[PDB]
Amino acid sequence: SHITILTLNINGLNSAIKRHRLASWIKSQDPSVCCIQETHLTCRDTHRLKIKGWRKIYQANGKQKKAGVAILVSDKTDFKPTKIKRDKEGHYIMVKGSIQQEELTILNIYAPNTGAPRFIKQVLSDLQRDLDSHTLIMGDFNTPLSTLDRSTRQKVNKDTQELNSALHQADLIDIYRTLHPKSTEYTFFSAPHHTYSKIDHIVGSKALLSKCKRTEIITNYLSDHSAIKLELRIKNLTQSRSTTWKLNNLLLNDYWVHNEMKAEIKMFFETNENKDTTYQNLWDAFKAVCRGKFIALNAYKRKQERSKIDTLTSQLKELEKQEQTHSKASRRQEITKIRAELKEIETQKTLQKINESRSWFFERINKIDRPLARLIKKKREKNQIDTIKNDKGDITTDPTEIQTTIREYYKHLYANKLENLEEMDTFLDTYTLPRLNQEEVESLNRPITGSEIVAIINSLPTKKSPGPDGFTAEFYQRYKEELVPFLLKLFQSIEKEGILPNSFYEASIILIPKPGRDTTKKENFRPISLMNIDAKILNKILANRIQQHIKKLIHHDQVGFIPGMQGWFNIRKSINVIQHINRAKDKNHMIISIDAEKAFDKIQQPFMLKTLNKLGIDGTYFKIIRAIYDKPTANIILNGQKLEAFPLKTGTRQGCPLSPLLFNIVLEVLARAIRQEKEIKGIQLGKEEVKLSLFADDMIVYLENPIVSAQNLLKLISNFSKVSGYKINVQKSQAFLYTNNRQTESQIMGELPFTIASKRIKYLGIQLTRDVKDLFKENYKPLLKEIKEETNKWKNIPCSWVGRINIVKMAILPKVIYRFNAIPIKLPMTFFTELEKTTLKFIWNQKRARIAKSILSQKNKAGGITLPDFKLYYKATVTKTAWYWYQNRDIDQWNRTEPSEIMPHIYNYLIFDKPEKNKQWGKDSLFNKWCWENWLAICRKLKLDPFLTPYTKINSRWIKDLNVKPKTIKTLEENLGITIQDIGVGKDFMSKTPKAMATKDKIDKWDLIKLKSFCTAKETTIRVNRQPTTWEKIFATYSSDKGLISRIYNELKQIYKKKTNNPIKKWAKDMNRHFSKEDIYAAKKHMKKCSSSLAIREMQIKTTMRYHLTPVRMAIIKKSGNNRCWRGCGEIGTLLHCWWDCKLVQPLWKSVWRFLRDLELEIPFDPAIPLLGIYPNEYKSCCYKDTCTRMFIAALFTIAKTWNQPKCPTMIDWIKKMWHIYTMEYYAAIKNDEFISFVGTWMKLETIILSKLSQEQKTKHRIFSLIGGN
DNA sequence: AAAAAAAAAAAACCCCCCCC
DNA sequence: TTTTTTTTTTTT
DNA sequence: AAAAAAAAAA
RNA sequence: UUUUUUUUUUUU
Ligand SMILES: [Zn+2]
Repeated sequence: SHITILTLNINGLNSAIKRHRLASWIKSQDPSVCCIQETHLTCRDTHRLKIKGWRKIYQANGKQKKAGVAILVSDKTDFKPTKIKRDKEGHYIMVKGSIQQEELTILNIYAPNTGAPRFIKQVLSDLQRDLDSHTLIMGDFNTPLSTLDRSTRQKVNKDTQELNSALHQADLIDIYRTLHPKSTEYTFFSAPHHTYSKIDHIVGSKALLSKCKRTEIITNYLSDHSAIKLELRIKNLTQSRSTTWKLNNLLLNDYWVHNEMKAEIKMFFETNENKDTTYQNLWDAFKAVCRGKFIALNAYKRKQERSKIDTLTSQLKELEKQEQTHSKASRRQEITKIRAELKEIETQKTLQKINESRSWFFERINKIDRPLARLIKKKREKNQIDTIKNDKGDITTDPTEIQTTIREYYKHLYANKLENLEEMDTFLDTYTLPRLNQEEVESLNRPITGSEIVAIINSLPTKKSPGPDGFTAEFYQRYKEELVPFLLKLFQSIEKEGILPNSFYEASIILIPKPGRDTTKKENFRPISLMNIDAKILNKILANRIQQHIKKLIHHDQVGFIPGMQGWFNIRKSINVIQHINRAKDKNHMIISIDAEKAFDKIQQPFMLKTLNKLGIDGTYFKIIRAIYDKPTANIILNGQKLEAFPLKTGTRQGCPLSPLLFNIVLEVLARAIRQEKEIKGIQLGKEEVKLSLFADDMIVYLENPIVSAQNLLKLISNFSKVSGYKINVQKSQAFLYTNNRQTESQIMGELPFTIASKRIKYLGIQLTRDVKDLFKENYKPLLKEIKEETNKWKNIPCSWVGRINIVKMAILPKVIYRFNAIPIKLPMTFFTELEKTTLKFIWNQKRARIAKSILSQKNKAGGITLPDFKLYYKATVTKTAWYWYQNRDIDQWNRTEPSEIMPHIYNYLIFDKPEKNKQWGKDSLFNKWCWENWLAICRKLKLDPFLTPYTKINSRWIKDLNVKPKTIKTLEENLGITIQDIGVGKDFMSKTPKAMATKDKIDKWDLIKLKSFCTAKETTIRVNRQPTTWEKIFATYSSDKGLISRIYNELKQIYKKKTNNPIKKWAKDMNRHFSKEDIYAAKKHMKKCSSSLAIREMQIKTTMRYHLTPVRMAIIKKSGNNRCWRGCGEIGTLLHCWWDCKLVQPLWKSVWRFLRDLELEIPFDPAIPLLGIYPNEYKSCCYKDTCTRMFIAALFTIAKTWNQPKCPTMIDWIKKMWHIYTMEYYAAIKNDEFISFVGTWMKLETIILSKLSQEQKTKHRIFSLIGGN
């Protein structure tokens, strides 16, 4: 074990290019401690010095840029700071701490150019209290210490003699001189004297000499100073930071890497396959060899990308050593030239990397993506853990104790395994469970095919962290066309044998701190399990196979992880139950929210296997399931260190795509046990018996007569947990009590161990209320409070208005949509007006709405930027229930639990059905009546007939009013169809197919007469045989509810097209011109299509929508006569003047038009073309639209930069904007494989720009040729 | 009689880009 | 000049 | 019928 | 810093 400390004078850290030079340089050496002198920074600039992998940065700076120091500690160093102090002027900084339980003090000092020895002596005198045997004083001393430190072999002056005497007094010696008495290496070059001297020194107490190993001076190209590396021996307390290898996506994207990697895979699979080894061990060897080859390719890539750098570095070292031996001017000139060339090439490399990053950020500058989501989101808490309460009860910091305690805790969590199989079988036998038939069990046991593997791999989410092997989903996706055969062979092997590779058993658990909880307690840490991609592929194949039948295996009461089943089914059902209990004249009911204590990790694997056997699952599928849970294990990745693996004897392996389905199956045994237990009394809502409802492990149990029912439920829960491990926290589980006598409530409190909430309980993020009359108060008022709180949090968020529009869509809209879905009750207009005011105040940053919310409320015709309409989303959510009304699915028990004292089955007969017979129904209804009222509202708004439609069901009242026998109506439904159009009307009555007369043959004559009398009537014929609009198709055609809210919202937006002013027509009025509909369509399309990135579209939206503010507008606002044009003209300051007719902006437009003339484009000098994108009918050619679009948008950016600045906007700024967009779009295109289009649209523009730019401006603005004729 | 659409009146805050 | 809010009228 | 992103619940 | 389900938005 050794510690490396590096010193370096750098002479400024202000250039954004220069700081990245530090990041690459420091990471290249990878030292334990790196210190920086002469940062040329102030106090307020400390926030800018951030380096990846070095989180411990201590910066001391003054009020002016004359000095500055910093001490940095790498993340791989076990450093515990103890004392930190900073000099006022930033000339020096010292940090004292313990590395591997050994004291070490670092004093980084940047001496002044004049009087350095006196300053160093004063610093030593001031720091005498901190000096010790483990204290190092080092940095730029600006003076040699010995004769051998000068190339001229000259003695030191009197000041340096005083400094040496002070060092001797302070018991300090030169470590570098002691280790290398005859060394002549130098770090500084004095230009006026043409001499070399060593002015950077490291000194310390002689006690450290017992640990000193070696030291050297490594010359640097960063500045004129040379770095010094000191290596010291330390006690062997090294942390085993063997970071798990991971396959980054950048390495995969390289074509040469792709070719060599596929060649290596092919060669391995052609040589290392045989009859003597199984496919599992061969697959493990394949993974190991792939990891080795990937490491080798990454290493050679790192070597080749640094080939020229390394060559110039070697030449620099040779010339520097020769100069140190004897100084010559020619060698100095050669060193200067080669250093300049190397600096230029490395600066180009840094520009390439930073431009890649900036283009990635710019393509998603304001879109719905990571840069915005992480912008609004709070800074993610570090996963490193430094303090955990141990088993004894003491607060400890020792990393080995923390690791041992956390590993023992997570091992004991998964080690409680039960072996009582007899009790398991008895419990499974006691209560009936569904069984799959032969067809479904053969569907499960069907062989795996290559197409299934391709579909599974193509569905794998990307950008997800890999498992222990470090192989990501992109590895399988890119190499799929070679990986399907051998993955298929492996899967056939595991089907035949039932043995999985050892990689399928290992998982990586990462600990995440729970927000709002104590991070010093081990029990407030969320365990997240990561799996290898192949294991996830197999598990997801099995999950899909069992998901094809999970509808039969799982009752509809459980909605978690069930496809086509939505969470709010339980919320609405629970609210309806609460309403019924409230309406009951005598209250003897209980509603429990069972809080399971880590149910996912407490389900016994043997119980899972026994349950799967009892459900009729056998063959290859059950064998594979057993093989998965044969020897599972996981290891905790704590502080980046892989801990010892511990077995998963019990619990279901999280992070597995198949795990939720297995947990649902296991919990369904308990669910059916509760439902089939007659001693547990549910709540009877007419013909619907409601006992319990499930969402994953979250369970709600409704009971009647709780005194006996709750005890029976607890007894059955204990019996279930004795065989499955499903432990519940009964003392924490919240519940309601509804009792008509307080003594009974007290007795129930005494007997039961549940805790009863007086007002609300949380359930699926929804605050269920004891009295449903307070649903709005307990669910929507806090919603507005939270929305206002987040708005205030993002009051000064650094984004434009489109960024905040997308923020509203991305963070506020989903929560509001979910709350609407859960509780779509009649909401007063006050709530919506407050929500709209809060959102709008957020959007415009407390300013007035520059662009009317009515314009942005429109579709993409407003510019592809939509402001969310919360009223329309509310209406869509309310009307969504009508779809479930029409479908009348048997699994929708939530819709049949609405209280009603009349018309028990009505909700299936409103959609496309005769109106109620003047019956006042749903008086106490909470969700259905409002949905019906809204449905009628939109139906009347459409001038539509909502009572008879081509989609009217056969089961509808339109045929049941004719006293038709049931058997006839079932026959019609089964043989013909669902809608009346299938039967036929008028001349088409039962005549659209020979099957029509066939079914007529087995129809009762009276019912057939009634059907003929009804269908052939003229009114029915016209009302049926008409083309249905989109609104009818939304609720009748699709049998799937996926994307229902989107379609209803789009249709409602089309319906509620409020009249809006068209500001493009206002623009036309400004320039005394009239635009046709073609011109407006072209302007809108240009606004939507201006550029792929959102900033350019935002600029075009701002200029076309008259977002920018005009001087006459201000004169009117202030009610004053100061309507004169800004920047000084003497003319009126209208918007068209500010954009086009301004005398101070005309030269820029003349330069632009000269550029178009150089493009051989005779575009007329008409402001519509650049300001709005409207082209004359004579210039419909699209071979140049993109180029001129980019030039005009850059001109608009430049003009907007100088909106009121009296200076004329300059052509060089316009070219600078061109090159900013050039870099952004080029790197976006090279990332998106759009090279050909990018060249085709900017090649001539780049040529013209380079021809019109002088060499000095090109060099100073980093403008140069970047693409070729490729 | 209640809900939805339209018209009239009033009040706003002299830039605009930039900013991960 | 443009936007939002309130008020008045009309229709279901 | 694909890709990407977010959010909600567990 | 996973897994599943559901929901929305944008780009064809
Ligand atoms: Zn002007």
